[PDB]
Amino acid sequence: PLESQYQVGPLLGSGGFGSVYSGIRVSDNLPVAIKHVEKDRISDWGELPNGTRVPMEVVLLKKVSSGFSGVIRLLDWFERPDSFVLILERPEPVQDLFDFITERGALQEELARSFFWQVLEAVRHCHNCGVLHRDIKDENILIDLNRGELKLIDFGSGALLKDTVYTDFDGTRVYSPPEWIRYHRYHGRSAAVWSLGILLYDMVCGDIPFEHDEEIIRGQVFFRQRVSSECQHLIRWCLALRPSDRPTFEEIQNHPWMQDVLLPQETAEIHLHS
Ligand SMILES: OCc1nc2ccccc2[nH]1
Ligand SMILES: [Cl-]
Repeated sequence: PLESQYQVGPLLGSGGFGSVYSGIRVSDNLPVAIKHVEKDRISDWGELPNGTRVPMEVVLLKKVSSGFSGVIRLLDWFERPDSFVLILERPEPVQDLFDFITERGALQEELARSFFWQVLEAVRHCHNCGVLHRDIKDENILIDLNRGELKLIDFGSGALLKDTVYTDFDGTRVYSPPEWIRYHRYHGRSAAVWSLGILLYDMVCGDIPFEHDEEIIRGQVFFRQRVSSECQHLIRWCLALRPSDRPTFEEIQNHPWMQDVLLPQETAEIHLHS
């Protein structure tokens, strides 16, 4: 019974993902996020071992549930006549990466390296659990400000990870690869690497590199801020036009720019004021 279990606070945000409210679990005063998604707005539907029909987002979240703090944890969910309600963990204080970059501008490379590394660990965890996120971007990354820890949110555009071709997509166009733009065809990991290149450019430059299809297709990267040669190299590698020319996750984390990463707590202390 959702009403007696949770105390609802103010709206945190709304959009393609639904409507998300601040909340508190009444039993232990635990901070939570209460996310409502209309059934009519749900694109595709998933399984669950017991065989009840839930949104794919519920399927994906349960598959990535663990002690690992790099991905948002699904605590509970309810079905209503016209909607599903998802109870998610809530770090406090928290800020999404989009608001963070909007406020601070382009990030120092040490900060970007720490953030980007944690994103890579989170995305590797998802793939490991058979989940493809499909909407990696600044707005879908939360910063636990006290701990310096990032969390992937909004799995509502995701899919079970497969090795065959995807011919469907409903994530964010400006983070989508040229093979999707040109052919409506992409493979999971190499498309994820593309979005990671877009994200990394966004962190160090303070905005995304491409706005229009023609720019995505052309793949020419211009740096508008001063960015180190090693960071530029990594970005341009992730944003290779041919999917098979893109780095693996392993090649990204072994890249010279990625070495000597700060611990999350170190990151909080130096860059988040902690
Ligand atoms: O899907 C938007 C969303 N905002 C959140 C805030 C805290 C925790 C989880 C959240 N999910
Ligand atoms: Cl979420």
